[PDB]
Amino acid sequence: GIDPFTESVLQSQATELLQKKAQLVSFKIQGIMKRIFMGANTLEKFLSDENSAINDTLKRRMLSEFLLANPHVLLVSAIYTNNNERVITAMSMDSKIAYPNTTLNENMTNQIRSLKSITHSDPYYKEVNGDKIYGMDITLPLMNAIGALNFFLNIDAFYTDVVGKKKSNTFLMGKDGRLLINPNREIQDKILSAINPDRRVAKAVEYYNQNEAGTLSYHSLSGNTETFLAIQPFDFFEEKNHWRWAIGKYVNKSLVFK
Repeated sequence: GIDPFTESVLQSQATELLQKKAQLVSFKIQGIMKRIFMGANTLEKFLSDENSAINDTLKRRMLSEFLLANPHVLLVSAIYTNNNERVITAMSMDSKIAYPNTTLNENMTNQIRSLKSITHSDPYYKEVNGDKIYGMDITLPLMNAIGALNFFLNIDAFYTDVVGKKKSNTFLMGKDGRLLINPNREIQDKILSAINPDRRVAKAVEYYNQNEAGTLSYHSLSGNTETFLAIQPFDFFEEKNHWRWAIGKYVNKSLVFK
C-alpha cells in the first residue's frame, strides 16, 4: 500500500495474468465455434445438392450427427422453400435426438428466399419442454437460394466453458454490453451499463467496439468492490461489429494488493 514500487509490480503482474486467462477462454470458445461453422458448411453442401441420391431420411441422419459432434447446438433444420417445401429438423434435448414437425410459416419463408449470406438473430430465450434456453438462431442460405440451414446455438451450453467448473469472475459479453453468460444467471440478457452505474463500463464496451484487448479498473456487482477487469474481444465467426463477443475477467484489488 505505502510503496509505489510494490504497487506497480503487483498491478502489472495481476493485469497480465487476467488478460492471459481471458485469452485462453476466448481461444477455447473460438475453437468450439469454428467446429460449428465448419460442420454447417459441410451440411450446406449436402443439403443443397441438385442431383442427390440422399432422401429426407439420410438428411435426418446427417443432421443428427451434426448435433452429436456439436453439443453446443440445440437443434438444426434444413428448410426448403423451392418446391416440395418442407422442414427437416433434428433436435437434441436431454440425451435424446428428436425430429419435431415444423411447418414453414410466412414469417420464416420469404426472409429465406431472398437470403444471400449468413445471418444470426439477436440472443433470445427459446421455450422448450417448459424451459427457457438462452441462445440464437444462425441461418445459412441453401445455394438463387433454394432454402436455408438454420440452427439454434445454445449459449447456455457455454456456461462451463466461460465460467469454469468452479464459480469464477468471468463473463461473456455481446453487443452493447449485453451479458450473454454470467455466473449470476439472473443478470443474463441484461445490458451492463444499464445495471452498473460505473461509467468505466463504457471503456469495457469501447474495448469491445474497437476490438482490442484491454484492462481497466471497475466496480463489480458480484463482489461490490474495486477490481481490475480485462476485456478480450473476439469474433465468434470469420467472414472476408456483427459477429463479435468478448470475455470479461476480473479480480479484487484487495486481493491483488494483499
